[PDB]
Amino acid sequence: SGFRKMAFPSGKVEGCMVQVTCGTTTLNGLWLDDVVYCPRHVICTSEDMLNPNYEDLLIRKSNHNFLVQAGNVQLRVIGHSMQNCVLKLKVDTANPKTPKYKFVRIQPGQTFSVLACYNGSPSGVYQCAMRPNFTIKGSFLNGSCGSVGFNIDYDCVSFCYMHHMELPTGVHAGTDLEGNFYGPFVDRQTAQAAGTDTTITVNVLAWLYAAVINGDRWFLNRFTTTLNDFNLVAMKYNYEPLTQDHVDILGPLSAQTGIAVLDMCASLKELLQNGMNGRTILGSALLEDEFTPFDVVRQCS
Amino acid sequence: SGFRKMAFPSGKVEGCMVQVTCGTTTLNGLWLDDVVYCPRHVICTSEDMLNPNYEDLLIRKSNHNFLVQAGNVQLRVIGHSMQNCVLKLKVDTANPKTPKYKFVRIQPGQTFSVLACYNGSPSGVYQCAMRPNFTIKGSFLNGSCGSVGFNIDYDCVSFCYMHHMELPTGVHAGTDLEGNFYGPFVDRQTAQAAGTDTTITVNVLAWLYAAVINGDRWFLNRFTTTLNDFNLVAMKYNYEPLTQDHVDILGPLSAQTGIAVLDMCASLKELLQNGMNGRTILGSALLEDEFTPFDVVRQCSGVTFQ
Ligand SMILES: *[C@H](O)[C@H](C[C@@H]1CCNC1=O)NC(=O)[C@@H]1C[C@H](OC)CN1C(=O)[C@@H](NC(=O)OC(C)(C)C)C(C)C
Ligand SMILES: *[C@H](O)[C@H](C[C@@H]1CCNC1=O)NC(=O)[C@@H]1C[C@H](OC)CN1C(=O)[C@@H](NC(=O)OC(C)(C)C)C(C)C
Ligand SMILES: [Cl-]
Ligand SMILES: [Cl-]
Ligand code: NA
Ligand code: NA
Repeated sequence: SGFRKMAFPSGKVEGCMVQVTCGTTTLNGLWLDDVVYCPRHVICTSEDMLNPNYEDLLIRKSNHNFLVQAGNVQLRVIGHSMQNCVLKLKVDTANPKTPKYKFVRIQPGQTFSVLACYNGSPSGVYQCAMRPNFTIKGSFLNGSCGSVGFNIDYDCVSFCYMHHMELPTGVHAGTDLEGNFYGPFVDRQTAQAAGTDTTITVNVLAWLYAAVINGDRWFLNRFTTTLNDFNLVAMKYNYEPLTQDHVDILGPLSAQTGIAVLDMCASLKELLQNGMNGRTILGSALLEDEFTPFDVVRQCS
Repeated sequence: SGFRKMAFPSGKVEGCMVQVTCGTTTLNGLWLDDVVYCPRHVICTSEDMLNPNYEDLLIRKSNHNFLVQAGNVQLRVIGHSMQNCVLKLKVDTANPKTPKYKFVRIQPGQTFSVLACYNGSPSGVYQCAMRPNFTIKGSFLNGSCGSVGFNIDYDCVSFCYMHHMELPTGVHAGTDLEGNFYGPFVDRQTAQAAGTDTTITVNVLAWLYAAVINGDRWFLNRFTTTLNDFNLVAMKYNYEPLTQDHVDILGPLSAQTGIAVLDMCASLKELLQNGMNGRTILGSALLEDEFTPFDVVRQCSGVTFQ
């Protein structure tokens, strides 16, 4: 029993982290086989941060302009290419610690582990969710770019996020490992702002099911709701719509606990209306939305 | 910016986890040099669960009764001994992935990372605190015993916890790596319970500093207090006493933010006496007490591990 924000063990990713320097900029790279992936803004100069022409900047680089360090070892760059907002540096040695891996682009509401790194060395690991507004609420300082987000269901690392940018509200933006940003963001210093965020309803419901599995019932009630009436209420609290896909996905947790999905929706409606009246759920006095249904089944079963 | 509940990178510990099976019980062991450490209750059985005599149960055991697997490779046990509530299985092979490490016993209020493992395979990592009542609020299922807690300093892993037991309230009890339980707990099926717990005051203060560093300032006020006066409020709200050593440890955060510790204590006093008035601090509507001052300094400055 118990319920924690639980990350994946980070060792398989730690073995891939390197330091990349170009000019006066240092950040992290991800070393898989004979390629190092990193944010392309490592090649920006201070003159050129608003409207960098990355194709023009990159054609001017020699391989020796990229200093790649793996622990105490300098890796030799032998080629380079750009894929969207990621730079791929070909190096002369394959990483002997390369895990089984894949690249996945995730949808809002999905969670992943972040291995925050500086100068190619790991600082710590934590859980994040892709927010509905395509930001993540990370913990990132100068030099953290190139840190990655990942899941390790089974024995294969699925890389889903690479860190690029901090936005004015203190939240974070980045790309998949094919270099496509999540959300409308761009790797330029032009004015950008996150949209209004919303709460990930399906995840809140998953976490209420976790609470029941762990022995809580105080927030249950004798009411139910239609799906459309639930959504009409929930949107008044800046919750995301609940779709039939979400209802289907919650089926297994519904079966395990004996609480129909729309009955749990009625519990959530009442919690939004009333608050917790001095109580807590799984050690929180707020409705938690960064556990997915899959996360709850992973941790409770 | 940002502030998250952050665990240590777990790779140095993942390479030490093995599976240990004795009879019909499987749990995890920690393989360091040529010794595997695991809970001694691995030797109990369903006809012995209530009041085992461990002294006497181990002599009946031989080396080949312990099956130890490092991934898909069997490790041959060549000796066995007990130390307090931990079993030490000598194996014929030193772990080539043994990190620089030491065994430490932590104090209530200190935090650590747990590498939750099943069948010798690491499955998750999370951050915990040793509660004042000597339990931890972990997340553990059947088969998790032998999972360990640790901190890292520079390049050295300090192992501080091995998991043994779940108590009736769903919190957890275990030992240091010398097999001494934290708290007044024993490894057998007799009645036991977590005592009443308290809140780790110095950690709440550290987290309020983390909040100020990240721009959350609404709870600050013009007032200050004294150590004596605040400790009367702490006692009233089942908070741990604040000592002068706690005040000194927070010195760096006081200097960085301009909020002296007793100035922040006046904030905490008002929060305890008045609540949050509907507001949140670092995304929480509760006062968080599982970040130490060092945790805050480390995360806010980007310290890394070699
Ligand atoms: C890469 O290490 C770094 C990580 C940042 C630094 C502070 N926290 C982080 O997460 N990223 C950048 O420095 C990135 C490069 C951009 O210039 C090419 C500027 N970057 C920012 O993150 C800055 N944000 C920014 O300019 O935001 C807009 C576009 C909204 C103005 C940030 C340093 C203010
Ligand atoms: C080791 O893998 C396992 C971990 C437990 C399983 C459920 N969550 C965990 O944290 N520990 C035990 O199974 C342990 C062995 C004891 O018998 C020698 C019984 N154990 C318990 O954790 C049980 N607790 C218990 O008996 O509590 C008292 C002493 C208060 C009755 C638990 C499985 C009920
Ligand atoms: Cl005053
Ligand atoms: Cl909370
Ligand atoms: Na993609
Ligand atoms: Na004050």
